Amino acid sequence: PGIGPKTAQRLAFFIINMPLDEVRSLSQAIIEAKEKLRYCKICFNITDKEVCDICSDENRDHSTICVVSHPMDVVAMEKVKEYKGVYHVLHGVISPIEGVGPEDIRIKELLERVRDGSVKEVILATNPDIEGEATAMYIAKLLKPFGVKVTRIAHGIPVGGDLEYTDVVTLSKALEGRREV
Amino acid sequence: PGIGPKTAQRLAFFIINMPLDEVRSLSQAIIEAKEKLRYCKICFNITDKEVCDICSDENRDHSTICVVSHPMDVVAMEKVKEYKGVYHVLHGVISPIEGVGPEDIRIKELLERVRDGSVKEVILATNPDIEGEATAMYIAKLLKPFGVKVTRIAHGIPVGGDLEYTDVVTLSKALEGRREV
Ligand SMILES: [Zn+2]
Ligand SMILES: [Zn+2]
Repeated sequence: PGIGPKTAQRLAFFIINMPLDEVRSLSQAIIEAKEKLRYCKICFNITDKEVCDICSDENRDHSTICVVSHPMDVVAMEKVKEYKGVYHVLHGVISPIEGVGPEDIRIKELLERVRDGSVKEVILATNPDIEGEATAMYIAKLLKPFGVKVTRIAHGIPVGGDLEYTDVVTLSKALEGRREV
Repeated sequence: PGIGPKTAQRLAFFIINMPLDEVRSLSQAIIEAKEKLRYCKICFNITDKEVCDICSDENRDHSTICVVSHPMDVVAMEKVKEYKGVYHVLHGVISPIEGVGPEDIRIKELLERVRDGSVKEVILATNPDIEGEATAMYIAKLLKPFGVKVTRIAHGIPVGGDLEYTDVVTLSKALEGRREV
């Protein structure tokens, strides 16, 4: 079980409630996963190829990057179809409380992506909670010295909800409502 | 497959970052988990032995039973670090809406802990909503006859929320202030 402590506990709870046939399916799924899935060379989203079909799609706006904590959040933003840009998946947020610093989440590679002056906007779409907002805060500040417009998906997402389980209606609105700095 | 939206995500993360050899080990583990996993003979919490690791610790105050609806709920009362007693997991609540009665949750078991055996207090930690309250009431009505001091978690997730989703400080406080009867 090469798996983290709090996650093992969750699988245990899940597994005990699930029928035999699904347990088998999970165990097959896990193997399939291990060999089909990859991190994208470019956005670090979960995909099945070296480059995700969003990044490999030269019909998209590569000059606008949407930064999300997780792959699911790519999924949520892709239910608008109003967004034509590309993404960056952080794979976490900055959380002192869990010993996850900026060096442990994909911040350096976002930075490397702004080197070639090719990036025009970076939209920050982490959660409206404290770790979400603070991660946003840091990134804004890290990219300031460079030539890049940085915006923050507006309020429209409630107290502490998830960018990821938010309905296409309110997301669209918050993406349109982007504040600068 | 069988797995919650967030959990699936961290799982996939681990899979992608361990060696194939270990992923194969892991698949076998999942099925093995399903063979081993079980409800505690005493509290009905999720465990791999006949008796859970808390019911089996003799340090713990087996006289005070904290009554909870779900395993994750124990998990949350375990971030207390004041609480020293044992639990009972009901596995849900009396719920007129979903048609679940007293017979369908571990209430009887809770009584043949207080009847057969030596108990000095029951802390009712079901949720604060109608369902949680009715459950609590129903139990307190059934534990009247025996001596036991029966108290109730007071001042919980203002909502609307669940116990399993609350602050350590908040719980610590709600616990410190349990009132009878
Ligand atoms: Zn990509
Ligand atoms: Zn037990």
